[PDB]
Amino acid sequence: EQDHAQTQEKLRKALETQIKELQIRLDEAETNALKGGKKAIAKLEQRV
Amino acid sequence: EQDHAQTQEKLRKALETQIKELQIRLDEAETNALKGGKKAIAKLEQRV
Repeated sequence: EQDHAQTQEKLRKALETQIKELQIRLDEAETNALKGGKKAIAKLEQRV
Repeated sequence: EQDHAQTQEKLRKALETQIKELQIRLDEAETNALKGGKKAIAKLEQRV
């Protein structure tokens, strides 16, 4: 059971690196998708 | 060692849920900025 605990110990640190990486990749997108649309909507405001 | 692991098996089920709600936001980035959303960009395209 210790060996089953061992991989279950290792996967926890192997899964905590997901919540550190997916969070910062999310935060990069939501600023980028906002600034992506805001620049996209402004030109079509500017040309019209 | 069993029940202490049984508490830790609850935390693994806790985080794999928490992965998916942060994973579903990666789908949300396709139209995330809804207060300036995609359709409002699309309607301004039909104007010009």
